[PDB]
Amino acid sequence: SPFATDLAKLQTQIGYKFNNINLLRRAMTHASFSQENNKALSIFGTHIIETAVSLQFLAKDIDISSKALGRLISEVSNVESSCALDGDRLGLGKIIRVSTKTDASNSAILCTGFRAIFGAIAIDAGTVDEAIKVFWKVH
Amino acid sequence: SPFATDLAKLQTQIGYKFNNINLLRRAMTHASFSQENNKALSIFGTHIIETAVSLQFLAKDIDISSKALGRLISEVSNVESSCALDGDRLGLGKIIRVSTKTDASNSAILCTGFRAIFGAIAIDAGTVDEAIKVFWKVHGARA
Repeated sequence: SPFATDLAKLQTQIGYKFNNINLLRRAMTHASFSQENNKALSIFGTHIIETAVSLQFLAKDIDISSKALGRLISEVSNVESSCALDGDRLGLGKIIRVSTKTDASNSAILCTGFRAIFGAIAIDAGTVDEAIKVFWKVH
Repeated sequence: SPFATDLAKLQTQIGYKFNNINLLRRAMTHASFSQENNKALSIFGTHIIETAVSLQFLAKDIDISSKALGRLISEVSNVESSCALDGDRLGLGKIIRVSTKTDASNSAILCTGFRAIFGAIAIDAGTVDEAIKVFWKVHGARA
């Protein structure tokens, strides 16, 4: 299937090879395509990205303000100005399964599929730091 | 000093030995006490717990609805019903350094100190997985 090959190329881009590719198949399935989708995985990926951002800037400037850390988290967590860009770099608009009524180039669809990738790695690898590593060198 | 002794007992109770203990000292310092406080580490610890709760439920039930996962995250991160009773069980009410004039409630002071523990654990260990493992033990010993 054309879907099985696009997943193999995406695993080589992000740098992680899945043990159960159904976690990645579900990560690319939008809510408009099936009830089995990535809404729950994207919520997981949101907190993984929030944790990865907090880990870098706190291990870099421990005396940072709480008001400064929150703005950095909110900027990297911006759907259109950062989240969708990292999904467009990986070409998720050609991989995400959306209904024929839905347009896959939507930034919201891109950001959801991007966050769902890291929620799928943490479950497939049994560790969150692995998903934190893959977020960097990709962002 | 009574503060360093309460910190030594604190590390024993949670099961993690800090390398740089000034990270733990920073977590037990409220904003009203000093500018080297735990408000930044509190934000880190919040997202660590949100990830710890998300991983444990999504591993058991992959078909969990996003609405259910959100309610379960809010139940564990509750300021007055969860993130406080965990902090008061550890005895942080006598370990957290607070000023006499403080605008935050005792529930917020205990929660901020409880959350900031895991933010300093990850910075001290260099791995977020270690903080997730320690939280599952501290919270698991009560709920």
